[PDB]
Amino acid sequence: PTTENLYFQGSMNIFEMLRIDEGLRLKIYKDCEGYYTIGIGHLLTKSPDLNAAKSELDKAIGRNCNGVITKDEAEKLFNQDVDAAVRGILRNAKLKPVYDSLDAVRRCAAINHVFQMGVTGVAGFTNVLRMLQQKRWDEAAVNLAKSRWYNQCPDRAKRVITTFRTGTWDAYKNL
Ligand SMILES: N#Cc1ccccc1O
Ligand SMILES: N#Cc1ccccc1O
Repeated sequence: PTTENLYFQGSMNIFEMLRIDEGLRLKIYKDCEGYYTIGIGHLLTKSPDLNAAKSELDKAIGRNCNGVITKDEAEKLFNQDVDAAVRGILRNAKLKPVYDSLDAVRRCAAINHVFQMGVTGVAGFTNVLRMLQQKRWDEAAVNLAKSRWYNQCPDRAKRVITTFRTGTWDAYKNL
């Protein structure tokens, strides 16, 4: 690794990670599963009704958006969603001990996983959670790759799985 290469991990954090996996969109769009989304991975509603999604948006931002937000607003909502994922892990009796056992980079993969799936979906992964706690990284990754989360939308999940396997940021290099 070059000097520049050794600096790369200091440039990566949970915000940069999710920003690559989710992208940044200032207008309402349908995600890989057809759910209304905006900003950096913010799921507005699972409803097929666009007007339901616009309603959720105005509630989330606090102004009349008509389907459109600013970069600053996207960032504020993203920061809210990241904190919600972190709080969701820490208060959960099943996820917290697993999270605490993980190194810093895998803790980012855990927050990303919860951001994407929610707490009950992750805490339901009984085998993966045991694998991670036991540092069985290859097995954990093979088992995450069986999930609907990954298989319905592989491009959004693949880097998180690799990060669980390796504990490095290598999947986020060379976009
Ligand atoms: N509670 C708590 C906590 C805070 C930062 C990182 C890991 C934790 O379990
Ligand atoms: N898989 C997994 C996992 C374990 C602990 C906390 C968050 C997670 O996504």
